[PDB]
Amino acid sequence: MKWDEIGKNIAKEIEKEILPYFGRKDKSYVVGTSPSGDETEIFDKISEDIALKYLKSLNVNIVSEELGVIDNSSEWTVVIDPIDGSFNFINGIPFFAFCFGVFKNNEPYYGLTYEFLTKSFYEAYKGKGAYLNGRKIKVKDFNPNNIVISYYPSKKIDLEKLRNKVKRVRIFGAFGLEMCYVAKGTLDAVFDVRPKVRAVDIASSYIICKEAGALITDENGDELKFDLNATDRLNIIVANSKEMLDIILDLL
Amino acid sequence: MKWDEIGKNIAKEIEKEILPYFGRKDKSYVVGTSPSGDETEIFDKISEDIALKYLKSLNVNIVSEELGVIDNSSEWTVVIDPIDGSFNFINGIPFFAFCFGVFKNNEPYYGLTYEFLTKSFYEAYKGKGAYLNGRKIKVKDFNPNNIVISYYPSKKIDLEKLRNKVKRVRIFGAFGLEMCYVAKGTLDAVFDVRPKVRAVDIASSYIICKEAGALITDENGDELKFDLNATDRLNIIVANSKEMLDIILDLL
Ligand SMILES: [Zn+2]
Ligand SMILES: [Zn+2]
Ligand SMILES: [Zn+2]
Ligand SMILES: [Zn+2]
Ligand SMILES: [Zn+2]
Ligand SMILES: [Zn+2]
Repeated sequence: MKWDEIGKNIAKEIEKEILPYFGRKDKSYVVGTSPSGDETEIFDKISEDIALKYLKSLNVNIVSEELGVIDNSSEWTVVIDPIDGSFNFINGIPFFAFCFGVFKNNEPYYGLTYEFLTKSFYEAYKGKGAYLNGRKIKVKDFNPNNIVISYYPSKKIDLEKLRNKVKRVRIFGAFGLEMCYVAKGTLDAVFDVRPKVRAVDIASSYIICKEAGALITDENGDELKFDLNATDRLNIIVANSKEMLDIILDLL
Repeated sequence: MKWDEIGKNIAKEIEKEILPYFGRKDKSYVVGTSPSGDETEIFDKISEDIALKYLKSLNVNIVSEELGVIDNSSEWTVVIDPIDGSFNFINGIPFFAFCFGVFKNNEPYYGLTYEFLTKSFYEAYKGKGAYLNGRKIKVKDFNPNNIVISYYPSKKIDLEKLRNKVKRVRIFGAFGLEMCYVAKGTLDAVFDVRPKVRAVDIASSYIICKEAGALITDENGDELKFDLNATDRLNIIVANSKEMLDIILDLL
């Protein structure tokens, strides 16, 4: 069936066996340490684990946070984040999401991104635009006197500056779903010059975003290009416009 | 009905009326200007009314954000934020909450904080303890590494300094609902030294962090003592502890 229907299913299953778990930070514990270095906790595992029960039978290429990479030598590669911003979930903060990115010959094909608590699907096919539960969505018409951002900078960003330029901070704790807060026009921007965010985190939204006007820009100014491993941290500046980028560029 | 039976009821009303408004940016118009200078959107007003629809039958004090201070000389004041975080609400940020606080002779009695998205009920009676939908929730316990604060600071507030100590930053845009996150034990602290937070935003939850181990402190380390009004934009420090409080109290 369609990548679309394949992701929404996987989503709805994840959502099934783990939402009860939501916030219950006591029934969780570390189970392993992901290839990325990070510590893998159990509800992460049981999600990914629930995810490979579908992608395994499709013998497509695979890449996720916990598992790493399973190369079946295929045209296609399904990149998954069982939970985007685990923590938030384990600590009852209603900001996490399922990240599902499908790639054809390293080319953004389809992209799903599910926000459990809001019951919201962020899905976008390369070439066909971006939708929120079926409604077309694009970036926000920029405006200097109202910009609202998020960010996870380095020890080399004049905080006071940005805060003197930006009219509203809103840090959240799940890049992937934050990007989507850009595609649907709620934030002028979200970056991350602290090389921590990985492939898996942004992948699915990398797409979606782009189809709704995103300027996924790398540390310099260039179009953020990336790889498809479980490892490899990376910079990134999802902006809603060619000025909003700049501002980050000046701060940067 | 006890107080909490009223509180919890007034919320389920509000829920059914403003949930379909969540993110519906196109569906709401300003209707006036609240005492604190803020603007009252209709999702604001409409829910405020729903509060006054119950409490008016009763001969007590009413202190709510858009309306201000309806006073009936009783020794029973009722303080409510119809929606704590109008912004987030109407822009599809899943971080808002209902605030129902009650004090007898200017002293805490019952406080409620409803966060509709998570469906969590934050309540506390004075001396009887603070829970979340039954299960007793209690503050954290200082960790020198894992500091997870949220904040709304001033220019003077050294920022690189602060971020040098806090191991996790978040800023959800609704100080009221955020305090309860100090309640349940998620955040190690949370301030606003840029006096915008008012009575109405932190009353109802005031009673809960109090009744759950948090310290509450004006900028000068001193046990916060507010008045019961619409106007008046105060400073405030809701903290995990003292080692923390110490931390916060020095960065500024
Ligand atoms: Zn992780
Ligand atoms: Zn994750
Ligand atoms: Zn992630
Ligand atoms: Zn307001
Ligand atoms: Zn309000
Ligand atoms: Zn408020």
